[PDB]
Amino acid sequence: MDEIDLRILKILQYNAKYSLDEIAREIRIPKSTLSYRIKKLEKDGVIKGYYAYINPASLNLDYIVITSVKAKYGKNYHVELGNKLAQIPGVWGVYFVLGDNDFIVMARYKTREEFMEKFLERVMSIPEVERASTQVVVKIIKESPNIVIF
Amino acid sequence: MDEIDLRILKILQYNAKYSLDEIAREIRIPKSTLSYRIKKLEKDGVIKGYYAYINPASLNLDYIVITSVKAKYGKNYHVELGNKLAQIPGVWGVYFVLGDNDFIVMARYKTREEFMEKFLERVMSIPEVERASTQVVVKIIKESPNIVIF
Amino acid sequence: MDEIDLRILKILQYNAKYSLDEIAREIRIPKSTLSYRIKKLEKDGVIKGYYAYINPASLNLDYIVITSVKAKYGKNYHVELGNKLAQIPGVWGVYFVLGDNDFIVMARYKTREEFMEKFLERVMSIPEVERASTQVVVKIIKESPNIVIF
Amino acid sequence: MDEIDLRILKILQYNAKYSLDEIAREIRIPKSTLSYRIKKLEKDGVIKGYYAYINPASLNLDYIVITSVKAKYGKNYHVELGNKLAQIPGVWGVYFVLGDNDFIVMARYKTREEFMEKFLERVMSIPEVERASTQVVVKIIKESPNIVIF
Amino acid sequence: MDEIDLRILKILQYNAKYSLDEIAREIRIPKSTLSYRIKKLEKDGVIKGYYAYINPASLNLDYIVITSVKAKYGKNYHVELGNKLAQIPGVWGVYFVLGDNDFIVMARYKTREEFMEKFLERVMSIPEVERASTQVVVKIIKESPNIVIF
Amino acid sequence: MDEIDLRILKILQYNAKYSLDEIAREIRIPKSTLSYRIKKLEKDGVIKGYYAYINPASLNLDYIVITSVKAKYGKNYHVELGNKLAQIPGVWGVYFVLGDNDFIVMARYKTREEFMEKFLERVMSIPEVERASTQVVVKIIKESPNIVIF
Amino acid sequence: MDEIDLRILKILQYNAKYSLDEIAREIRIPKSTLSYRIKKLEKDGVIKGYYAYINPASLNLDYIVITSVKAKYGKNYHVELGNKLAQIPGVWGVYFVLGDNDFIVMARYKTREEFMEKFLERVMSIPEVERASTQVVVKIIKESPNIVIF
Amino acid sequence: MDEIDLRILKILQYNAKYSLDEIAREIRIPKSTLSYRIKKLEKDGVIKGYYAYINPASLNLDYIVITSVKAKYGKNYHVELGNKLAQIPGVWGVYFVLGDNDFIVMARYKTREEFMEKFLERVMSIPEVERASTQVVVKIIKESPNIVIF
Ligand SMILES: NC(=O)CC[C@H](N)C(=O)O
Ligand SMILES: NC(=O)CC[C@H](N)C(=O)O
Ligand SMILES: NC(=O)CC[C@H](N)C(=O)O
Ligand SMILES: NC(=O)CC[C@H](N)C(=O)O
Ligand SMILES: NC(=O)CC[C@H](N)C(=O)O
Ligand SMILES: NC(=O)CC[C@H](N)C(=O)O
Ligand SMILES: NC(=O)CC[C@H](N)C(=O)O
Ligand SMILES: NC(=O)CC[C@H](N)C(=O)O
Ligand SMILES: [Mg+2]
Ligand SMILES: [Mg+2]
Ligand SMILES: [Mg+2]
Ligand SMILES: [Mg+2]
Ligand code: NA
Ligand code: NA
Ligand code: NA
Ligand code: NA
Ligand code: NA
Ligand code: NA
Ligand code: NA
Ligand code: NA
Ligand code: NA
Ligand code: NA
Ligand code: NA
Ligand code: NA
Ligand code: NA
Ligand code: NA
Ligand code: NA
Ligand code: NA
Ligand code: NA
Ligand code: NA
Ligand code: NA
Ligand code: NA
Repeated sequence: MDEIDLRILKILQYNAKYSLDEIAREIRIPKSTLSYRIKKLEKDGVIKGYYAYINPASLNLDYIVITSVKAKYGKNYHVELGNKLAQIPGVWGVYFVLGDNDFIVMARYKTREEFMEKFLERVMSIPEVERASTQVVVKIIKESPNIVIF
Repeated sequence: MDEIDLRILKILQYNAKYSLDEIAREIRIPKSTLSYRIKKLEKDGVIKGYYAYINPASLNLDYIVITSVKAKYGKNYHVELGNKLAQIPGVWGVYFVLGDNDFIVMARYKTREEFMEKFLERVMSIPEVERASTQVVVKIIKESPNIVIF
Repeated sequence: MDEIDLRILKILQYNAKYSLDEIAREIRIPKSTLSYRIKKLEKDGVIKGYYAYINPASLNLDYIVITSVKAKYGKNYHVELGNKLAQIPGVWGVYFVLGDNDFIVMARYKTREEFMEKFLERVMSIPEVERASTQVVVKIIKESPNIVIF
Repeated sequence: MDEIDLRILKILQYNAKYSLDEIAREIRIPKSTLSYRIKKLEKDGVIKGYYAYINPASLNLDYIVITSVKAKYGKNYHVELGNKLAQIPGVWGVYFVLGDNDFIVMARYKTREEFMEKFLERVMSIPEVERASTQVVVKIIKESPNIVIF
Repeated sequence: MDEIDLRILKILQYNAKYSLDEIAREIRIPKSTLSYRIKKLEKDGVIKGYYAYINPASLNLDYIVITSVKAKYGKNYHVELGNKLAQIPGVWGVYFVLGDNDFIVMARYKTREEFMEKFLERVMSIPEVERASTQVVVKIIKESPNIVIF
Repeated sequence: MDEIDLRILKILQYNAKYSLDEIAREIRIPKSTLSYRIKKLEKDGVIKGYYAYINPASLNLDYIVITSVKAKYGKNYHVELGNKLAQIPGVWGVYFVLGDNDFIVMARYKTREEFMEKFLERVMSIPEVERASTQVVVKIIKESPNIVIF
Repeated sequence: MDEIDLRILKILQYNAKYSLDEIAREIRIPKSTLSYRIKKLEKDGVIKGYYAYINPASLNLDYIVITSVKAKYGKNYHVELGNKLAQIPGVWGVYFVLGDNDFIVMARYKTREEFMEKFLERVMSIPEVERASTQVVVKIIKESPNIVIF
Repeated sequence: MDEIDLRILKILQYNAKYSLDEIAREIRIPKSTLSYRIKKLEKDGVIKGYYAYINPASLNLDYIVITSVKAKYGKNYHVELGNKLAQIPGVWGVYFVLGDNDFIVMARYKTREEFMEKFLERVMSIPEVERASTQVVVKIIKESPNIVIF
């Protein structure tokens, strides 16, 4: 990757539906090359794919939660718990972090009932779970994970 | 939105680079209509846009952090603090949550130094901040915010 | 339910011992209809019943407590613990809440001894209990659960 | 108050809509006396009033919260904060408790938006507030404050 | 007990080595009666005994600790743990309290080594102990348990 | 102090109302000497005094509390707060401890009302107080501060 | 040890590569004696050895951590856990402390990966571990353990 | 630095008082070269110096503490507090860490009194300090900061 690739990426991270001509015109390079570079980035694994950004509200996803989960120590409980949490429907993020040395789980549901049935009841039944604390998100100030180049 | 739109969205959320023919063939509808429905979803605000999914590692984003920030009470400190946190370079997520009644801030940096200079030093200088606790992410078990339809 | 029912309910929630004439005169409708509406609300389940509001002090209920109880994870411990807590004499409120992801238990006793014997000793013997923290209420600033329409 | 009054109260706390004949027949005393005793209890302040028990769901009160609020020390901040919390629409319970030496506030709202506008925004603007932690109630196992005699 | 007994007690709690004449002269009553009242208080259990107040420093008791101990729930673990803590040499106070719903243990030792061997090692070996937190006392602002009448 | 003084003290700490003959007979020394040693211990400050042990229940001291108080940093707030806490009627113990780096305050009152008026209201009005947490003692397993020699 | 030894030590703790002449000249004593005193201190165990102070950065030790580890109670779990933590490669400090009544573990690694593989995975597999909380060091303001004489 | 330098350093970190012949014989290289390499490491800053390892007990350093200090937010309070803590006599370690987002301070004193006068009183007077929590070290399982190569 070179400074040119970064300029290309800084555009595709925002709008992947731009025309090669408009892009090639903004970055100042042969539209034929731009196409090559983009294809190269895809193969090299820089660009993993293209996604449609769907508005969660449009899907009635009104019950947004961020849950900290502590796992019991020993055997391979920690790793096992992480993968179980990642396969729960509605869960889009699972991170293991230092400090609280636990898992931070991001999920979205349409309502409290759905959250209870699909997420909480499932989590409460996992023996390896030492403690879980769910924080209800009441305001999304910002959520642009797609922006990696500031 | 109808059951057909959901089927279309369940595809575009994963791969927006599919061909209309392959999509129209999977859902079983006139490629001409599919195109109309997709265009409608865009105008109605369901599909807000299309983004390229860039691998953070490819950008050397190795210092990933999740920080809880508590704001001092009174005046309009809470709302002000939220917007200040959202404009910090590297910060892609800001949520106000109940429980700890604070802000959960998601950010990514290439190194500790960059994190300190761009994020921490900035946060430590904000007077409205009562307390901040940063959790270093050492393992991303899952991060697929694009998946809204399970 | 219509705006008229709400006006009726806003009265019955405060004083269910009012005369139909005084009520019918305040809301401005045929006393015969008012009676019908009230009867309808009862059948439809809006009005579940009528209770006498007894002053706790009159019963020497001087030891008022609010206890947070955390349940151990696994099997069906959480649900089981909730129902056990609800059947303890003196306990009038049991809620499962997010944040501390535990149970908040409201109870009233005449003295510390009664609290110990009927509530605490019972709770300390429940194996599914991970931790319990009792907060002694020393001042009831307000307690009007009957007011649902402000 | 005597053992007879307690038997009367144990009935009125459950159903104040019983007939004097049915009550007088259950307790075994002159319906004329029962009426006197009940009237006496009202004047002596034992029976403060009669209320209609309205089902919160019937009013779409789906966002139920229990919030702990800590007040800053000094002057008369504590007492002032307590009364401010009690006058917030939707708040039916306010207790000052030992342990966390703070206020436990019970409130009900129809939705998150209403909760934010009427309760949280109001609380976040109170300078005397040191910290507030809201626990979202996701399950009401039991809520019978009217039962004072077990 | 009458106002006269309280005046007598308010003296004996401070200095039990006073002369009956000086006491009888301060309270204004027949030295013969004073003696009777004091004897009565002893039998009735008001005055449980007379102790010599020894200066802890004189005994090289330099390692003073206050430890909170949480017991595991179930069976009769709580009560058992309390009595075990009370029989540890050096422990003069054991209280079960609400809030942290645990035991507060007061002890005194000459040094850290003695504290470790006699108190901590013993406590760490008790299975019923869920958690223990020792606070080292570095300054005794006041310690007059003998004063019960202010 | 020698081994003989310790034997004398081990007796006086339990019962200072023993007869010199019984003591001299138990320790095996001239009653005349025993008297000298005891007098020496008093002057040297080992024995600070003799107190009557009064049963708190006999004084209706039913509301027993242990409160942790955190002081604000700066100036001489810490030292000042300590002395203010020690002069509150009902407070018999005040210790500054490490760990929570705060004050542990022991007090006794006859009732909740008295506790509120004499202790809590006073503490809540002290500006230097950052936070206070009161633990209600519901069971005194052991309280023998007089025993310094085990 | 005398005041002269302290002066010698105050030098050797900073720079053990000084010449006997320069040292003997600064302290004002026969270089032959200085040599004797130093040899005596070594045998008496005051000076345990001489070490080269290596700059951690020079070894790419960029992931510095301080971890609190709580051990389960009973048997000899506490002591066993302490020694296991001390034998983990990268761990240079292990202390058992009061307050949190746990272990504080100091370690250094070149990267997050190394930290995970050598330290965290190892710690997460220890059954005796109740909880562990790792604090990532982002700035070493001072680290001069060699200075014992200020 | 090469594999040879590491072998040299792995020796000097343990015993810098070895003879060049013994070292040159263990690593298998010209004693003349070894000397050059060591001199190079010193200039390049790898070896910052040589220190005498003094046994803290030999200096009566019996009161060992690890203190967490939280700084108030705003201005440049954080950085200022860090340097103030580093200049306190007895303090050998100061680290700013993530998680608790505060300072971890390592210090050693001969007694509690010295700790109070030199460390605690000083820290309690710093206005920028929000909270400080001192953990008394009662057992040093391991303290070998000099070992950087395992
Ligand atoms: N479109 C451009 O910017 C240049 C055109 C380029 N030569 C091509 O092959 O398309
Ligand atoms: N491609 C299809 O699935 C149908 C073709 C459609 N009639 C069109 O207008 O393209
Ligand atoms: N009481 C009223 O307000 C109107 C009387 C009504 N017509 C009835 O049937 O009783
Ligand atoms: N109803 C009863 O139980 C007795 C009647 C009673 N004598 C009256 O005055 O009504
Ligand atoms: N000593 C007094 O105060 C009065 C004496 C009292 N009459 C007695 O019997 O000793
Ligand atoms: N009472 C004793 O034990 C010995 C008596 C002692 N000789 C005295 O002077 O009293
Ligand atoms: N070097 C000195 O300071 C004095 C020399 C000393 N007489 C010796 O034996 O070396
Ligand atoms: N001492 C050795 O290992 C080799 C000696 C080396 N030739 C020197 O110059 O000292
Ligand atoms: Mg996307
Ligand atoms: Mg009622
Ligand atoms: Mg005494
Ligand atoms: Mg060294
Ligand atoms: Na969190
Ligand atoms: Na993991
Ligand atoms: Na939302
Ligand atoms: Na907000
Ligand atoms: Na990562
Ligand atoms: Na609570
Ligand atoms: Na439940
Ligand atoms: Na009350
Ligand atoms: Na109050
Ligand atoms: Na509900
Ligand atoms: Na405590
Ligand atoms: Na008990
Ligand atoms: Na002391
Ligand atoms: Na002090
Ligand atoms: Na008691
Ligand atoms: Na710590
Ligand atoms: Na140990
Ligand atoms: Na560093
Ligand atoms: Na800093
Ligand atoms: Na030590």
